[PDB]
Amino acid sequence: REVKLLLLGAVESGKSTIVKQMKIIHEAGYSEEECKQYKAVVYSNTIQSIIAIIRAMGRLKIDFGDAARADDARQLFVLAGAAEEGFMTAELAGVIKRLWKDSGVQACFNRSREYQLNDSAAYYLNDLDRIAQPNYIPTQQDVLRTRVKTTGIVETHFTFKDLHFKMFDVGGQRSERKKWIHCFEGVTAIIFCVALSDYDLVLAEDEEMNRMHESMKLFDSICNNKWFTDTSIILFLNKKDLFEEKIKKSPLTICYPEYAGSNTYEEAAAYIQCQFEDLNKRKDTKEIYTHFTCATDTKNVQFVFDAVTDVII
Ligand SMILES: Nc1nc2c(ncn2[C@@H]2O[C@H](COP(=O)(O)OP(=O)(O)OP(O)(O)=S)[C@@H](O)[C@H]2O)c(=O)[nH]1
Ligand SMILES: [Mg+2]
Repeated sequence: REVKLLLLGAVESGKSTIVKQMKIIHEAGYSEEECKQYKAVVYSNTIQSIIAIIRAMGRLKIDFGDAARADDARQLFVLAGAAEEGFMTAELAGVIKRLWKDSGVQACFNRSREYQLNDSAAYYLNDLDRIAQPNYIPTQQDVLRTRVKTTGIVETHFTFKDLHFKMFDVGGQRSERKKWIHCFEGVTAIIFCVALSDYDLVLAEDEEMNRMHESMKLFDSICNNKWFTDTSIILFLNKKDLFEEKIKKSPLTICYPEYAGSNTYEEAAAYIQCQFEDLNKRKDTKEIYTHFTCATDTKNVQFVFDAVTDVII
Protein backbone atom coordinates (compact mmCIF):
# COMPACT_ATOMS: atom_id res chain seq x y z
CA ARG A 1 0.00 0.00 0.00
CA GLU A 2 2.99 2.33 0.40
CA VAL A 3 4.53 3.70 -2.77
CA LYS A 4 7.91 5.40 -2.98
CA LEU A 5 8.24 7.82 -5.88
CA LEU A 6 11.67 9.30 -6.48
CA LEU A 7 11.82 12.52 -8.48
CA LEU A 8 15.03 12.83 -10.51
CA GLY A 9 16.22 15.22 -13.18
CA ALA A 10 18.64 18.02 -13.97
CA VAL A 11 18.48 21.49 -12.46
CA GLU A 12 15.17 23.30 -12.76
CA SER A 13 13.44 20.50 -14.59
CA GLY A 14 10.34 21.03 -12.41
CA LYS A 15 10.67 18.27 -9.81
CA SER A 16 9.70 20.37 -6.81
CA THR A 17 6.77 22.04 -8.58
CA ILE A 18 5.32 18.56 -9.10
CA VAL A 19 5.73 17.97 -5.33
CA LYS A 20 3.84 21.19 -4.57
CA GLN A 21 1.05 20.01 -6.92
CA MET A 22 0.57 16.86 -4.85
CA LYS A 23 -0.15 19.18 -1.94
CA ILE A 24 -2.62 21.21 -3.99
CA ILE A 25 -4.26 18.13 -5.51
CA HIS A 26 -4.26 15.53 -2.75
CA GLU A 27 -4.58 17.88 0.22
CA ALA A 28 -6.41 21.20 0.21
CA GLY A 29 -3.49 23.31 -0.94
CA TYR A 30 -1.32 25.86 0.81
CA SER A 31 -2.94 27.52 3.79
CA GLU A 32 -2.70 31.27 4.45
CA GLU A 33 0.24 30.69 6.81
CA GLU A 34 2.11 28.57 4.27
CA CYS A 35 1.35 31.00 1.45
CA LYS A 36 2.61 33.90 3.59
CA GLN A 37 5.84 31.94 4.15
CA TYR A 38 6.30 32.06 0.38
CA LYS A 39 5.84 35.81 0.21
CA ALA A 40 9.59 36.38 0.79
CA VAL A 41 10.50 33.89 -1.93
CA VAL A 42 8.07 35.52 -4.47
CA TYR A 43 9.66 38.93 -3.81
CA SER A 44 13.23 37.67 -3.94
CA ASN A 45 12.44 35.75 -7.17
CA THR A 46 10.96 38.98 -8.55
CA ILE A 47 13.95 41.19 -7.61
CA GLN A 48 16.31 38.42 -8.65
CA SER A 49 14.62 38.36 -12.07
CA ILE A 50 14.78 42.12 -12.76
CA ILE A 51 18.36 42.32 -11.49
CA ALA A 52 19.29 39.44 -13.82
CA ILE A 53 18.00 41.34 -16.88
CA ILE A 54 19.71 44.55 -15.76
CA ARG A 55 22.96 42.62 -15.26
CA ALA A 56 22.62 41.01 -18.71
CA MET A 57 22.09 44.45 -20.30
CA GLY A 58 25.55 45.37 -19.09
CA ARG A 59 27.31 42.31 -20.47
CA LEU A 60 25.46 42.32 -23.83
CA LYS A 61 25.69 46.14 -24.18
CA ILE A 62 21.95 46.88 -24.44
CA ASP A 63 21.00 50.48 -23.59
CA PHE A 64 17.85 51.50 -21.75
CA GLY A 65 15.05 52.64 -24.06
CA ASP A 66 14.79 55.84 -22.02
CA ALA A 67 17.83 57.35 -20.29
CA ALA A 68 15.61 58.09 -17.28
CA ARG A 69 15.67 54.38 -16.40
CA ALA A 70 19.28 54.79 -15.27
CA ASP A 71 18.36 56.31 -11.90
CA ASP A 72 15.40 53.96 -11.58
CA ALA A 73 17.97 51.18 -11.94
CA ARG A 74 20.15 52.72 -9.21
CA GLN A 75 17.13 53.27 -6.97
CA LEU A 76 16.51 49.51 -7.48
CA PHE A 77 19.64 48.42 -5.62
CA VAL A 78 19.08 50.99 -2.89
CA LEU A 79 15.66 49.44 -2.22
CA ALA A 80 16.17 45.77 -3.22
CA GLY A 81 17.24 44.68 0.25
CA ALA A 82 13.67 45.16 1.48
CA ALA A 83 12.37 42.56 -0.93
CA GLU A 84 13.97 39.43 0.48
CA GLU A 85 12.86 40.42 3.97
CA GLY A 86 9.33 40.04 2.58
CA PHE A 87 8.51 43.73 2.05
CA MET A 88 7.57 45.58 -1.12
CA THR A 89 7.14 49.33 -0.96
CA ALA A 90 5.03 51.16 -3.55
CA GLU A 91 8.25 52.97 -4.42
CA LEU A 92 10.17 49.74 -5.22
CA ALA A 93 7.21 48.28 -7.12
CA GLY A 94 7.08 51.56 -9.05
CA VAL A 95 10.79 51.25 -9.84
CA ILE A 96 10.48 47.62 -11.06
CA LYS A 97 7.30 48.43 -12.97
CA ARG A 98 8.97 51.26 -14.91
CA LEU A 99 12.05 49.10 -15.57
CA TRP A 100 10.00 46.17 -16.84
CA LYS A 101 8.14 48.41 -19.36
CA ASP A 102 11.33 49.87 -20.86
CA SER A 103 12.07 48.72 -24.42
CA GLY A 104 15.77 48.19 -23.69
CA VAL A 105 14.86 46.01 -20.70
CA GLN A 106 12.28 44.15 -22.81
CA ALA A 107 14.83 43.77 -25.62
CA CYS A 108 17.21 42.09 -23.14
CA PHE A 109 14.46 39.95 -21.64
CA ASN A 110 13.81 38.50 -25.12
CA ARG A 111 17.45 37.47 -25.30
CA SER A 112 17.11 35.44 -22.12
CA ARG A 113 18.56 32.31 -23.71
CA GLU A 114 21.91 34.18 -23.63
CA TYR A 115 21.96 34.20 -19.79
CA GLN A 116 20.35 32.71 -16.70
CA LEU A 117 16.85 34.00 -15.95
CA ASN A 118 14.06 32.69 -13.72
CA ASP A 119 11.44 30.79 -15.69
CA SER A 120 8.85 32.75 -13.69
CA ALA A 121 10.40 36.14 -14.35
CA ALA A 122 7.65 37.38 -16.70
CA TYR A 123 4.97 35.73 -14.62
CA TYR A 124 5.89 37.81 -11.51
CA LEU A 125 6.98 40.94 -13.32
CA ASN A 126 3.77 41.06 -15.36
CA ASP A 127 1.74 40.77 -12.12
CA LEU A 128 3.67 43.51 -10.27
CA ASP A 129 0.53 45.46 -9.28
CA ARG A 130 -1.04 42.42 -7.69
CA ILE A 131 1.99 41.08 -5.81
CA ALA A 132 2.96 44.56 -4.55
CA GLN A 133 -0.45 45.48 -3.08
CA PRO A 134 -0.57 45.89 0.75
CA ASN A 135 -1.23 42.65 2.61
CA TYR A 136 -0.42 40.54 -0.46
CA ILE A 137 -0.74 36.81 0.16
CA PRO A 138 0.68 34.39 -2.49
CA THR A 139 -1.89 32.37 -4.43
CA GLN A 140 -1.26 28.66 -5.08
CA GLN A 141 0.05 29.54 -8.56
CA ASP A 142 2.44 32.08 -7.02
CA VAL A 143 3.74 29.36 -4.71
CA LEU A 144 4.02 26.91 -7.66
CA ARG A 145 5.99 29.54 -9.59
CA THR A 146 8.63 30.16 -6.86
CA ARG A 147 12.18 29.04 -7.58
CA VAL A 148 14.47 27.75 -4.80
CA LYS A 149 17.21 25.25 -5.65
CA THR A 150 16.70 22.00 -3.74
CA THR A 151 19.48 20.69 -1.52
CA GLY A 152 19.12 17.58 0.58
CA ILE A 153 16.22 15.15 0.47
CA VAL A 154 12.69 16.56 0.83
CA GLU A 155 10.15 13.89 1.70
CA THR A 156 6.39 14.33 1.30
CA HIS A 157 3.41 12.11 2.10
CA PHE A 158 -0.13 11.87 0.75
CA THR A 159 -2.88 9.33 0.24
CA PHE A 160 -4.33 8.85 -3.24
CA LYS A 161 -6.42 5.96 -4.52
CA ASP A 162 -6.03 4.29 -1.12
CA LEU A 163 -2.26 4.25 -1.52
CA HIS A 164 0.10 5.89 0.97
CA PHE A 165 2.50 7.84 -1.22
CA LYS A 166 5.99 8.70 0.01
CA MET A 167 7.46 11.08 -2.55
CA PHE A 168 11.18 11.93 -2.53
CA ASP A 169 12.58 15.00 -4.19
CA VAL A 170 16.27 15.84 -4.55
CA GLY A 171 18.21 18.60 -6.28
CA GLY A 172 19.50 18.50 -9.84
CA GLN A 173 22.59 20.73 -9.58
CA ARG A 174 26.05 19.11 -9.77
CA SER A 175 26.77 18.91 -6.04
CA GLU A 176 23.37 17.42 -5.35
CA ARG A 177 23.35 14.76 -8.08
CA LYS A 178 26.33 13.11 -6.37
CA LYS A 179 23.92 12.51 -3.47
CA TRP A 180 21.09 10.88 -5.45
CA ILE A 181 22.46 7.39 -4.66
CA HIS A 182 21.34 7.89 -1.06
CA CYS A 183 17.70 7.59 -2.26
CA PHE A 184 18.08 4.47 -4.45
CA GLU A 185 16.53 2.09 -1.90
CA GLY A 186 12.98 0.74 -2.18
CA VAL A 187 11.94 3.08 -4.99
CA THR A 188 8.55 1.97 -6.38
CA ALA A 189 8.72 4.34 -9.37
CA ILE A 190 10.94 7.11 -10.65
CA ILE A 191 9.46 10.25 -12.21
CA PHE A 192 12.36 11.65 -14.23
CA CYS A 193 11.66 15.27 -15.21
CA VAL A 194 13.05 17.03 -18.27
CA ALA A 195 12.60 20.71 -19.14
CA LEU A 196 11.71 20.54 -22.85
CA SER A 197 12.63 24.25 -23.03
CA ASP A 198 16.29 23.43 -22.29
CA TYR A 199 17.09 22.41 -25.89
CA ASP A 200 18.58 25.83 -26.73
CA LEU A 201 20.33 26.48 -23.39
CA VAL A 202 23.77 25.95 -21.81
CA LEU A 203 24.06 24.80 -18.16
CA ALA A 204 24.13 27.10 -15.15
CA GLU A 205 27.21 25.02 -14.39
CA ASP A 206 28.74 25.15 -17.93
CA GLU A 207 28.16 26.71 -21.40
CA GLU A 208 29.54 24.26 -23.95
CA MET A 209 27.27 21.42 -22.99
CA ASN A 210 23.63 21.67 -24.00
CA ARG A 211 21.35 21.27 -20.97
CA MET A 212 19.18 18.70 -22.75
CA HIS A 213 22.20 16.65 -23.69
CA GLU A 214 23.09 16.60 -19.99
CA SER A 215 19.50 15.57 -19.19
CA MET A 216 19.90 12.76 -21.75
CA LYS A 217 23.11 11.49 -20.04
CA LEU A 218 21.39 11.41 -16.65
CA PHE A 219 18.37 9.60 -18.13
CA ASP A 220 20.59 7.14 -19.97
CA SER A 221 22.27 6.42 -16.61
CA ILE A 222 19.07 5.99 -14.56
CA CYS A 223 16.89 4.25 -17.16
CA ASN A 224 19.52 1.63 -17.89
CA ASN A 225 20.61 1.12 -14.28
CA LYS A 226 20.01 -2.59 -13.63
CA TRP A 227 19.41 -1.64 -9.96
CA PHE A 228 16.22 -0.09 -11.42
CA THR A 229 15.04 -3.07 -13.52
CA ASP A 230 11.80 -3.66 -11.56
CA THR A 231 11.11 0.02 -10.98
CA SER A 232 8.61 1.84 -13.20
CA ILE A 233 10.37 4.65 -15.06
CA ILE A 234 7.99 7.53 -15.71
CA LEU A 235 9.32 10.33 -17.90
CA PHE A 236 7.84 13.82 -17.61
CA LEU A 237 8.82 15.91 -20.63
CA ASN A 238 8.10 19.09 -18.69
CA LYS A 239 7.66 22.83 -19.41
CA LYS A 240 5.68 21.98 -22.55
CA ASP A 241 4.07 25.46 -22.30
CA LEU A 242 7.47 27.18 -22.62
CA PHE A 243 8.59 24.69 -25.29
CA GLU A 244 5.49 25.52 -27.39
CA GLU A 245 6.41 29.21 -27.18
CA LYS A 246 10.11 28.65 -27.95
CA ILE A 247 9.82 26.20 -30.87
CA LYS A 248 8.16 28.94 -32.93
CA LYS A 249 11.21 31.22 -32.72
CA SER A 250 14.16 28.94 -31.88
CA PRO A 251 15.36 25.97 -34.04
CA LEU A 252 15.49 22.49 -32.44
CA THR A 253 18.52 21.91 -34.66
CA ILE A 254 20.69 23.73 -32.10
CA CYS A 255 20.22 20.74 -29.82
CA TYR A 256 19.62 18.08 -32.46
CA PRO A 257 21.41 19.00 -35.73
CA GLU A 258 19.86 15.94 -37.40
CA TYR A 259 16.28 17.19 -36.89
CA ALA A 260 14.34 17.35 -40.15
CA GLY A 261 10.81 17.96 -38.86
CA SER A 262 9.23 21.41 -38.72
CA ASN A 263 9.16 23.98 -35.91
CA THR A 264 5.78 22.79 -34.67
CA TYR A 265 5.00 21.73 -31.11
CA GLU A 266 3.67 18.27 -32.05
CA GLU A 267 6.53 17.32 -34.35
CA ALA A 268 9.39 18.67 -32.21
CA ALA A 269 7.90 17.23 -29.00
CA ALA A 270 7.58 13.75 -30.49
CA TYR A 271 11.14 14.05 -31.74
CA ILE A 272 12.54 14.80 -28.24
CA GLN A 273 10.40 12.04 -26.76
CA CYS A 274 12.01 9.64 -29.23
CA GLN A 275 15.47 10.96 -28.47
CA PHE A 276 15.06 10.06 -24.79
CA GLU A 277 13.14 6.83 -25.25
CA ASP A 278 15.82 5.68 -27.69
CA LEU A 279 18.32 5.70 -24.81
CA ASN A 280 16.52 2.71 -23.32
CA LYS A 281 18.83 -0.22 -24.08
CA ARG A 282 16.15 -2.83 -23.28
CA LYS A 283 13.07 -1.61 -25.16
CA ASP A 284 11.30 -4.99 -25.26
CA THR A 285 11.80 -5.70 -21.58
CA LYS A 286 11.56 -2.21 -20.12
CA GLU A 287 8.80 0.32 -20.66
CA ILE A 288 9.22 4.09 -20.20
CA TYR A 289 5.93 5.86 -19.42
CA THR A 290 6.26 9.27 -21.01
CA HIS A 291 4.00 12.24 -20.34
CA PHE A 292 4.12 15.81 -21.57
CA THR A 293 3.57 18.19 -18.69
CA CYS A 294 3.33 21.76 -17.53
CA ALA A 295 4.20 21.38 -13.81
CA THR A 296 2.62 24.69 -12.83
CA ASP A 297 -0.75 23.71 -14.35
CA THR A 298 -2.67 21.82 -11.68
CA LYS A 299 -5.26 20.33 -14.02
CA ASN A 300 -2.59 18.92 -16.34
CA VAL A 301 -0.66 17.40 -13.43
CA GLN A 302 -3.81 16.11 -11.84
CA PHE A 303 -4.80 14.09 -14.94
CA VAL A 304 -1.24 13.08 -15.68
CA PHE A 305 -0.69 11.88 -12.12
CA ASP A 306 -4.00 9.98 -12.07
CA ALA A 307 -2.70 8.22 -15.20
CA VAL A 308 0.69 7.50 -13.65
CA THR A 309 -0.99 6.08 -10.55
CA ASP A 310 -3.03 3.63 -12.64
CA VAL A 311 0.27 2.52 -14.18
CA ILE A 312 1.79 2.08 -10.70
CA ILE A 313 -1.49 0.21 -9.98
N1 LIG B 1 6.23 27.99 -17.03
C1 LIG B 1 6.58 26.88 -16.40
N2 LIG B 1 7.40 27.01 -15.34
C2 LIG B 1 7.68 25.80 -14.77
C3 LIG B 1 7.23 24.56 -15.18
N3 LIG B 1 7.76 23.54 -14.38
C4 LIG B 1 8.45 24.21 -13.50
N4 LIG B 1 8.44 25.58 -13.65
C5 LIG B 1 9.10 26.69 -12.91
O1 LIG B 1 10.50 26.41 -13.06
C6 LIG B 1 11.32 26.85 -11.92
C7 LIG B 1 12.15 25.69 -11.46
O2 LIG B 1 11.21 24.68 -10.97
P1 LIG B 1 11.63 23.60 -9.80
O3 LIG B 1 10.43 22.77 -9.48
O4 LIG B 1 12.35 24.39 -8.76
O5 LIG B 1 12.70 22.74 -10.54
P2 LIG B 1 13.58 21.58 -9.86
O6 LIG B 1 13.87 20.52 -10.83
O7 LIG B 1 12.71 21.22 -8.71
O8 LIG B 1 15.11 22.26 -9.69
P3 LIG B 1 16.23 21.74 -8.61
O9 LIG B 1 15.41 21.62 -7.40
O10 LIG B 1 16.95 20.54 -9.13
S1 LIG B 1 17.55 23.04 -8.85
C8 LIG B 1 10.26 27.23 -10.82
O11 LIG B 1 10.13 28.67 -10.84
C9 LIG B 1 8.89 26.62 -11.36
O12 LIG B 1 7.75 27.43 -11.01
C10 LIG B 1 6.38 24.40 -16.32
O13 LIG B 1 6.02 23.31 -16.75
N5 LIG B 1 6.10 25.65 -16.85
MG1 LIG C 1 13.80 21.19 -6.52
